[PDB]
Amino acid sequence: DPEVTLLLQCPGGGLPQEQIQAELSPAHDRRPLPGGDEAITAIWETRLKAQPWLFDAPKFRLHSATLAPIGSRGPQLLLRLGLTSYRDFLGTNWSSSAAWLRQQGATDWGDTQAYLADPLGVGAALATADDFLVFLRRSRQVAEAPGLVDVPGGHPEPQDLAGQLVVHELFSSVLQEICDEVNLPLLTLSQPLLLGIARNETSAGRASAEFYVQCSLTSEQVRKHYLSGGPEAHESTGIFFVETQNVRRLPETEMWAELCPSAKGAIILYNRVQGSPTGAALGSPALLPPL
Ligand SMILES: CC(C)(CO)NC(=O)c1cccc(Cl)c1
Repeated sequence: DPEVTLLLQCPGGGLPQEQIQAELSPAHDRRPLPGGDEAITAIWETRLKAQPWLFDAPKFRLHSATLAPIGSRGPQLLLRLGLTSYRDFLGTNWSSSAAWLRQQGATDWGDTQAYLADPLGVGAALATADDFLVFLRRSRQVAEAPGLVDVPGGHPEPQDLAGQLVVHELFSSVLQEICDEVNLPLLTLSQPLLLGIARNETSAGRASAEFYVQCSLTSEQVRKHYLSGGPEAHESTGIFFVETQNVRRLPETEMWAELCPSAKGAIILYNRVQGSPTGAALGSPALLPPL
Protein backbone atom coordinates (compact mmCIF):
# COMPACT_ATOMS: atom_id res chain seq x y z
CA ASP A 1 0.00 0.00 0.00
CA PRO A 2 2.23 2.88 -1.24
CA GLU A 3 -0.39 5.58 -0.43
CA VAL A 4 -0.12 5.18 3.42
CA THR A 5 2.97 4.86 5.76
CA LEU A 6 2.74 4.32 9.58
CA LEU A 7 4.62 7.04 11.54
CA LEU A 8 3.58 5.65 15.03
CA GLN A 9 1.99 2.39 16.38
CA CYS A 10 0.88 2.93 20.05
CA PRO A 11 1.51 0.31 22.78
CA GLY A 12 -0.82 -1.30 25.33
CA GLY A 13 -3.75 -1.47 22.84
CA GLY A 14 -3.73 2.37 22.46
CA LEU A 15 -2.92 5.43 24.63
CA PRO A 16 -5.46 7.39 26.73
CA GLN A 17 -5.39 11.26 26.95
CA GLU A 18 -3.61 11.23 30.40
CA GLN A 19 -0.55 9.41 28.93
CA ILE A 20 0.19 12.01 26.15
CA GLN A 21 2.27 15.24 26.29
CA ALA A 22 2.28 17.93 23.54
CA GLU A 23 4.97 20.59 22.89
CA LEU A 24 3.38 23.42 20.82
CA SER A 25 6.27 25.62 19.56
CA PRO A 26 7.05 27.97 16.61
CA ALA A 27 10.19 25.75 16.18
CA HIS A 28 7.68 23.10 14.83
CA ASP A 29 6.25 25.46 12.10
CA ARG A 30 6.67 25.12 8.30
CA ARG A 31 9.89 26.87 7.03
CA PRO A 32 9.29 29.89 4.70
CA LEU A 33 9.46 28.76 0.99
CA PRO A 34 12.87 29.30 -0.72
CA GLY A 35 11.47 31.99 -3.13
CA GLY A 36 9.17 33.46 -0.42
CA ASP A 37 5.57 32.67 0.77
CA GLU A 38 4.33 35.03 -2.09
CA ALA A 39 3.69 31.78 -4.10
CA ILE A 40 1.13 30.66 -1.39
CA THR A 41 -0.57 34.14 -1.37
CA ALA A 42 -0.79 34.01 -5.26
CA ILE A 43 -2.57 30.55 -5.26
CA TRP A 44 -4.96 31.81 -2.46
CA GLU A 45 -5.85 35.03 -4.41
CA THR A 46 -6.55 32.95 -7.58
CA ARG A 47 -8.81 30.59 -5.52
CA LEU A 48 -10.79 33.41 -3.75
CA LYS A 49 -11.35 35.26 -7.09
CA ALA A 50 -13.26 32.08 -8.26
CA GLN A 51 -14.79 31.01 -4.88
CA PRO A 52 -15.01 34.26 -2.80
CA TRP A 53 -17.10 32.47 -0.04
CA LEU A 54 -14.01 30.36 1.03
CA PHE A 55 -12.38 31.24 4.40
CA ASP A 56 -8.98 30.47 5.96
CA ALA A 57 -8.77 28.60 9.33
CA PRO A 58 -5.84 27.80 11.68
CA LYS A 59 -4.73 24.12 11.93
CA PHE A 60 -2.23 22.09 14.03
CA ARG A 61 0.99 21.06 12.20
CA LEU A 62 2.63 17.68 13.10
CA HIS A 63 6.46 18.02 13.27
CA SER A 64 7.18 14.62 14.99
CA ALA A 65 6.01 12.13 17.67
CA THR A 66 8.41 10.33 20.14
CA LEU A 67 7.29 7.18 22.05
CA ALA A 68 8.81 6.39 25.49
CA PRO A 69 10.64 3.04 26.09
CA ILE A 70 7.86 0.34 26.17
CA GLY A 71 6.73 -0.77 29.66
CA SER A 72 7.84 2.56 31.26
CA ARG A 73 5.92 4.62 33.89
CA GLY A 74 4.90 8.27 33.28
CA PRO A 75 3.96 9.96 29.96
CA GLN A 76 4.30 7.50 27.03
CA LEU A 77 4.17 9.88 23.97
CA LEU A 78 5.45 13.42 23.13
CA LEU A 79 3.70 15.18 20.16
CA ARG A 80 5.78 18.05 18.66
CA LEU A 81 3.19 20.41 17.08
CA GLY A 82 3.31 23.82 15.34
CA LEU A 83 0.60 25.97 13.71
CA THR A 84 -0.44 26.09 10.01
CA SER A 85 -3.64 27.01 8.09
CA TYR A 86 -5.99 25.83 5.29
CA ARG A 87 -4.37 28.58 3.07
CA ASP A 88 -0.81 27.17 3.64
CA PHE A 89 -2.17 23.61 2.89
CA LEU A 90 -3.67 24.72 -0.49
CA GLY A 91 -0.32 26.40 -1.44
CA THR A 92 1.98 23.44 -0.42
CA ASN A 93 0.61 19.84 0.13
CA TRP A 94 -2.29 20.36 -2.43
CA SER A 95 -0.02 22.26 -4.96
CA SER A 96 0.93 20.54 -8.29
CA SER A 97 4.61 21.24 -7.27
CA ALA A 98 4.30 19.45 -3.85
CA ALA A 99 6.92 16.81 -4.94
CA TRP A 100 9.43 19.63 -5.82
CA LEU A 101 8.95 21.18 -2.30
CA ARG A 102 9.69 17.71 -0.75
CA GLN A 103 13.01 17.40 -2.74
CA GLN A 104 14.00 21.05 -1.81
CA GLY A 105 13.26 20.25 1.87
CA ALA A 106 15.58 17.15 1.72
CA THR A 107 18.34 19.35 0.10
CA ASP A 108 18.00 22.44 2.39
CA TRP A 109 16.94 21.02 5.84
CA GLY A 110 17.42 17.17 5.48
CA ASP A 111 13.58 17.00 5.96
CA THR A 112 11.14 16.15 3.07
CA GLN A 113 8.35 17.96 5.10
CA ALA A 114 10.25 21.24 5.94
CA TYR A 115 8.33 23.33 3.27
CA LEU A 116 4.90 21.55 3.72
CA ALA A 117 1.92 22.82 5.80
CA ASP A 118 1.24 19.17 6.98
CA PRO A 119 -2.03 19.93 8.89
CA LEU A 120 -2.83 17.21 11.51
CA GLY A 121 -6.02 15.21 10.77
CA VAL A 122 -8.01 12.98 13.22
CA GLY A 123 -9.93 9.77 12.31
CA ALA A 124 -11.79 7.08 14.26
CA ALA A 125 -12.22 3.31 14.11
CA LEU A 126 -15.79 3.64 15.57
CA ALA A 127 -17.13 0.26 16.86
CA THR A 128 -20.84 -0.50 17.58
CA ALA A 129 -22.22 -2.47 20.61
CA ASP A 130 -22.91 -5.44 18.16
CA ASP A 131 -19.19 -5.39 16.98
CA PHE A 132 -19.26 -3.54 13.59
CA LEU A 133 -16.94 -0.71 12.42
CA VAL A 134 -18.62 2.41 10.88
CA PHE A 135 -17.83 3.63 7.29
CA LEU A 136 -19.10 6.69 5.30
CA ARG A 137 -19.30 7.24 1.48
CA ARG A 138 -17.80 10.54 0.16
CA SER A 139 -19.73 12.67 -2.45
CA ARG A 140 -18.51 12.19 -6.09
CA GLN A 141 -18.51 16.07 -6.42
CA VAL A 142 -15.85 17.09 -3.75
CA ALA A 143 -12.19 17.84 -4.74
CA GLU A 144 -10.44 15.29 -2.43
CA ALA A 145 -10.93 11.51 -2.85
CA PRO A 146 -14.36 11.88 -4.58
CA GLY A 147 -16.66 8.83 -4.35
CA LEU A 148 -14.27 6.97 -1.94
CA VAL A 149 -15.04 5.31 1.44
CA ASP A 150 -13.97 7.24 4.61
CA VAL A 151 -14.18 6.86 8.45
CA PRO A 152 -15.43 9.69 10.76
CA GLY A 153 -12.97 12.56 11.35
CA GLY A 154 -11.68 15.97 10.22
CA HIS A 155 -8.89 18.58 10.75
CA PRO A 156 -9.26 20.33 14.15
CA GLU A 157 -8.82 24.10 14.71
CA PRO A 158 -6.78 25.63 17.58
CA GLN A 159 -8.97 27.24 20.39
CA ASP A 160 2.68 20.56 28.83
CA LEU A 161 1.13 23.73 30.45
CA ALA A 162 -0.50 24.82 27.17
CA GLY A 163 0.38 21.22 25.95
CA GLN A 164 -2.33 19.49 28.09
CA LEU A 165 -5.04 21.83 26.65
CA VAL A 166 -3.83 20.92 23.10
CA VAL A 167 -4.05 17.10 23.83
CA HIS A 168 -7.58 17.75 25.28
CA GLU A 169 -8.67 19.66 22.08
CA LEU A 170 -7.35 16.72 19.90
CA PHE A 171 -9.33 13.98 21.85
CA SER A 172 -12.43 16.31 22.14
CA SER A 173 -12.37 17.01 18.34
CA VAL A 174 -12.60 13.26 17.33
CA LEU A 175 -15.81 12.96 19.52
CA GLN A 176 -17.16 16.28 18.11
CA GLU A 177 -16.54 15.03 14.47
CA ILE A 178 -18.47 11.78 15.29
CA CYS A 179 -21.43 13.80 16.85
CA ASP A 180 -21.50 16.30 13.86
CA GLU A 181 -21.29 13.72 11.00
CA VAL A 182 -22.91 10.48 12.45
CA ASN A 183 -25.46 12.45 14.56
CA LEU A 184 -24.72 10.31 17.71
CA PRO A 185 -25.31 11.63 21.26
CA LEU A 186 -21.95 12.39 23.00
CA LEU A 187 -23.08 10.16 25.94
CA THR A 188 -23.10 6.97 23.73
CA LEU A 189 -19.29 7.37 23.09
CA SER A 190 -16.23 6.08 25.07
CA GLN A 191 -13.19 8.27 25.81
CA PRO A 192 -10.95 7.74 22.71
CA LEU A 193 -7.70 5.73 22.67
CA LEU A 194 -4.90 6.88 20.28
CA LEU A 195 -3.96 3.87 18.05
CA GLY A 196 -1.18 5.63 16.10
CA ILE A 197 -0.36 8.14 13.34
CA ALA A 198 -0.64 7.47 9.56
CA ARG A 199 0.82 9.50 6.62
CA ASN A 200 -1.13 10.09 3.31
CA GLU A 201 1.60 9.81 0.55
CA THR A 202 -1.02 10.93 -2.09
CA SER A 203 -1.21 14.30 -0.20
CA ALA A 204 2.61 14.89 0.06
CA GLY A 205 2.88 13.05 3.44
CA ARG A 206 0.35 14.90 5.67
CA ALA A 207 -0.46 12.94 8.86
CA SER A 208 -3.68 11.85 10.67
CA ALA A 209 -3.95 10.70 14.33
CA GLU A 210 -6.15 7.52 14.30
CA PHE A 211 -8.31 6.76 17.42
CA TYR A 212 -10.47 3.84 18.69
CA VAL A 213 -13.94 4.87 19.94
CA GLN A 214 -16.62 2.43 21.24
CA CYS A 215 -20.37 3.30 20.93
CA SER A 216 -23.07 1.82 23.29
CA LEU A 217 -25.56 1.71 20.33
CA THR A 218 -26.00 -1.21 17.88
CA SER A 219 -25.34 -0.75 14.10
CA GLU A 220 -29.14 -0.50 13.47
CA GLN A 221 -29.48 2.34 16.10
CA VAL A 222 -26.35 4.21 14.67
CA ARG A 223 -27.93 4.02 11.14
CA LYS A 224 -31.24 5.46 12.51
CA HIS A 225 -29.38 8.42 14.16
CA TYR A 226 -27.30 9.11 10.94
CA LEU A 227 -30.41 9.03 8.61
CA SER A 228 -32.75 11.00 10.98
CA GLY A 229 -30.57 14.13 10.45
CA GLY A 230 -31.58 14.17 6.74
CA PRO A 231 -29.36 15.04 3.72
CA GLU A 232 -28.28 18.48 5.21
CA ALA A 233 -27.12 16.95 8.57
CA HIS A 234 -24.02 15.28 6.96
CA GLU A 235 -21.26 15.80 4.29
CA SER A 236 -21.25 12.04 3.38
CA THR A 237 -23.89 10.42 1.03
CA GLY A 238 -24.31 7.12 2.98
CA ILE A 239 -23.25 4.98 6.02
CA PHE A 240 -22.45 1.22 6.16
CA PHE A 241 -21.03 -1.37 8.63
CA VAL A 242 -18.45 -4.22 8.44
CA GLU A 243 -18.22 -6.89 11.21
CA THR A 244 -14.91 -6.55 13.19
CA GLN A 245 -14.46 -10.30 12.30
CA ASN A 246 -14.23 -9.25 8.57
CA VAL A 247 -12.01 -6.07 9.11
CA ARG A 248 -9.03 -8.46 9.72
CA ARG A 249 -8.95 -9.37 5.92
CA LEU A 250 -10.30 -6.02 4.52
CA PRO A 251 -7.02 -5.35 2.55
CA GLU A 252 -7.74 -8.58 0.53
CA THR A 253 -11.29 -7.31 -0.47
CA GLU A 254 -12.55 -5.16 -3.44
CA MET A 255 -13.51 -2.55 -0.73
CA TRP A 256 -9.76 -1.79 -0.17
CA ALA A 257 -9.44 -0.02 -3.63
CA GLU A 258 -12.37 2.30 -2.62
CA LEU A 259 -10.89 3.44 0.77
CA CYS A 260 -9.19 6.88 0.96
CA PRO A 261 -5.62 6.74 2.41
CA SER A 262 -6.53 8.12 5.90
CA ALA A 263 -9.32 5.47 6.31
CA LYS A 264 -6.76 2.78 5.23
CA GLY A 265 -4.51 4.17 8.05
CA ALA A 266 -7.31 3.79 10.66
CA ILE A 267 -8.06 0.16 9.58
CA ILE A 268 -4.33 -0.93 9.48
CA LEU A 269 -3.81 0.57 13.02
CA TYR A 270 -7.10 -1.01 14.36
CA ASN A 271 -5.89 -4.44 13.03
CA ARG A 272 -2.36 -4.06 14.58
CA VAL A 273 -3.27 -2.38 17.94
CA GLN A 274 -6.85 -3.51 18.87
CA GLY A 275 -6.77 -6.77 16.79
CA SER A 276 -3.71 -9.17 16.73
CA PRO A 277 -4.06 -10.81 20.19
CA THR A 278 -0.84 -11.65 22.19
CA GLY A 279 -2.26 -14.08 24.87
CA ALA A 280 -2.95 -17.89 24.88
CA ALA A 281 -6.80 -17.47 25.13
CA LEU A 282 -7.55 -14.97 22.24
CA GLY A 283 -4.59 -16.49 20.23
CA SER A 284 -6.09 -20.08 20.34
CA PRO A 285 -6.86 -21.42 16.76
CA ALA A 286 -10.73 -21.53 17.24
CA LEU A 287 -10.75 -17.75 18.22
CA LEU A 288 -7.89 -16.69 15.79
CA PRO A 289 -8.44 -18.75 12.60
CA PRO A 290 -5.20 -19.34 10.55
CA LEU A 291 -4.92 -17.54 7.10
C1 LIG B 1 -13.10 21.18 1.08
C2 LIG B 1 -12.94 21.17 2.61
C3 LIG B 1 -13.32 22.54 3.19
C4 LIG B 1 -13.84 20.07 3.20
O1 LIG B 1 -13.81 19.99 4.62
N1 LIG B 1 -11.53 20.83 2.94
C5 LIG B 1 -10.99 20.83 4.17
O2 LIG B 1 -11.61 21.21 5.17
C6 LIG B 1 -9.59 20.33 4.29
C7 LIG B 1 -9.11 19.25 3.56
C8 LIG B 1 -7.80 18.83 3.72
C9 LIG B 1 -6.96 19.48 4.59
C10 LIG B 1 -7.44 20.55 5.31
CL1 LIG B 1 -6.39 21.40 6.41
C11 LIG B 1 -8.74 20.98 5.18
